[PDB]
This record gives sequence, C-alpha cells and structure tokens, in this order.
Amino acid sequence: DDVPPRIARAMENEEYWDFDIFELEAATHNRPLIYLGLKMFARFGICEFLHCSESTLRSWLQIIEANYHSSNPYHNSTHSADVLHATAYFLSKERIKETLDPIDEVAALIAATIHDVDHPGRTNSFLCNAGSELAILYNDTAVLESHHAALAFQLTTGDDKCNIFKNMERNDYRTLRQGIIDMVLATEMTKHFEHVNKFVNSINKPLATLEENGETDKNQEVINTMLRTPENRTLIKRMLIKCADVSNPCRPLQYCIEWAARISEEYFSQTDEEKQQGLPVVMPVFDRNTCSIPKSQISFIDYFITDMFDAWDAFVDLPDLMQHLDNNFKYWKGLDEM
Ligand SMILES: Nc1nc(Cl)nc2c1ncn2Cc1cc(OCC(F)F)cc(-c2ccncc2)c1
Ligand SMILES: [Mg+2]
Ligand SMILES: [Zn+2]
Repeated sequence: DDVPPRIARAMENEEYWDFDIFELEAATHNRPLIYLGLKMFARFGICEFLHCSESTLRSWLQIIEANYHSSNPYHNSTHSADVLHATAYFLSKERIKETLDPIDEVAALIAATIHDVDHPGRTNSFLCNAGSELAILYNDTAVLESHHAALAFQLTTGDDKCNIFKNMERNDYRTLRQGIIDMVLATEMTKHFEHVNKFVNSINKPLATLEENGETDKNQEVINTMLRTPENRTLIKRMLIKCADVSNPCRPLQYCIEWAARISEEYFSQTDEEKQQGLPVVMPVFDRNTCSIPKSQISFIDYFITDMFDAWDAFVDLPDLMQHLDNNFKYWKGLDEM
C-alpha cells in the first residue's frame, strides 16, 4: 500500500503490453517480483479468493523471490515478473476472460510467479550430463521443472506465515495444486510440439470449423460449451504459460534485445563450463567465441516462436505482440550488413 515513488511510477501502466520491466528491476534493486506480484494479485483479487492476508502474500512473494538467483543473467526474479506480466495480460484479454474460470486465473498467476524458482542458470541436459543432485533426484526427467514446482510448495506449506493456501477448502486446494503443477511442468522444452499441436487440433481447428456456420446464439453456446471443458481449459492454460514464458521476442525492441543478451550470456557461461570440465557440448552454437546473436535469435524465432504465437494470436488476437514480433525479426535481419 505505502510504496516508494520510483517503484510506484515504474508500475504505473502494468496493464499495457509496453511496460518497462528493467526500470522496475533497477528501481526495486533486483526485487521486481514482490512489488509487481502485490499489484497483480491485488488487482485480480487473489487473496480474496484464497483467503490469505496481505501479510501472508508479502511473506510468500519474498521467500520465492529470495530463491531466484540474482547471479543468473536471464533466469532471475526479473524473468518471473516479466512472465507474470505477460500472463496477466493474456488473462485480461476477452477470449481468455470468457473461457477460463477464476480458479484458472489463480493457477496461471501463481504458476508464472514460481515456474523458474531456484533455476541454476543451466539446462536440464547439463544437469543430466553432469549428474547433478536434481538430475539424480528427478531421474533425468523434467529435472528443473519438477524442482521449481516442488520447492515452491515446500517453501509455501513448510512455513505458516508463507502458506497462502492455508485457508482454502480441501477440494479447492487439490484442484488448484494440480493446475499449478501442470502449468509449471508444461514449460519443459522437450514437450513444445506436443503442446502446440494439441492446441491447434483441439481448439483452433474445431473453432475454425464452427466459424463457417455464422454468428448465431445457438452456435456461440456450442463454441462456449466445447472450449470451457476441463480438458480444453488445461490445453489453453498450457499454451498461455508457454507463450508468456517466451514472450520476449514479442516485446518492444529495446526489451527484446536486452532479453536476447541475457539468455545468450547464460548459454555462453554453460558452454564455457562444459568445455573446462570436458562435458559433452549440448548447445555448440551458443559459444561466446563463435555465436552470432542476431542469427541465433532468427533461428530461435523460426523454430519455436512463429508457429506457437501464430496459433495463440489466432485464438486471442494479439496484434501488438505480432507487430513487435515482425519489427524485431526485421531488426535481427538488418544487423547482417555484409
Ligand atoms: N530469445 C531467446 N533465445 C533463446 Cl536462444 N532462448 C530463449 C529465448 N527466450 C527464452 N529462451 C529459452 C528457451 C526456450 C525454449 O522453448 C520454449 C519452451 F519450449 F520451453 C527453447 C529454447 C531453445 C531450445 C533449443 N535450442 C535453443 C534454444 C530456449
Ligand atoms: Mg523453466
Ligand atoms: Zn521461464
């Protein structure tokens, strides 16, 4: 409530897509998530739904943000706040507003907040090759995604002052827990094409089929009944967390570039550590001594971003994201020059 002035000004236009996430990061002193979380959760009315106090939410936001590693270039608490900001923005669109229910909005906002908690600036494949404690613990299977979700529930329910779920119904919490886990596990890179194709086949193609019938009141109710089933909501939630997680190439160019630098530097570090130790190089192209960052972003956009956001856009209508996506793609091309 009683927030300082620069951070208050930094969080002024958080409903808008164009938002200065790095000014918030600078102003909050590597604590963007607690400030942005408090505003978002209050605006969506999350503690009113969960029956937590504002103090239990402050304690919760602090302990999870504390477990984000500041030393990570990209996977730090600013990424989580960025991913939280995009999640809120997608939940605020009419399509999602008239498809998802209140309990899904809470699962989405929480999942965004925790999805990368205690990330070690390293990929799953590094941990598996290295034989890390988590790779042995999770059996080389969604090693970090499992850990992010697990630790988040360990820190939440392990302390009474941090437990934002303590005043819930047994059945509401069990449903919410399942929804958070699913969305956090859905961010694993290996399941990308499985989750994009399920979204196209179960949502976009059936919805495009029903679009031929014309705008009718009976036809809208059939569209409403089909989309609002538990399965298709799970497919929409997975798509929403996936798009928010990698929404950086759809940002204003200044932010797009900054995100590319952070993620690249984090992969350059891993590749240096793989060479020094003699581990098998999983990302050979991402070495500081060989990598073109503009070319690597173009390739990244082609393989993952283009088809995924095209499908999400066709469902939600995100012209500003796709307009930024075109401008940023064209900027990366413009840096060749020879
Ligand atoms: N601008 C970005 N560039 C690159 Cl190179 N990786 C990024 C970026 N923003 C998030 N990531 C992380 C990420 C996510 C991802 O997929 C989203 C979901 F499927 F997990 C795939 C890769 C990735 C996979 C293989 N080679 C390179 C990068 C990296
Ligand atoms: Mg992750
Ligand atoms: Zn992430």
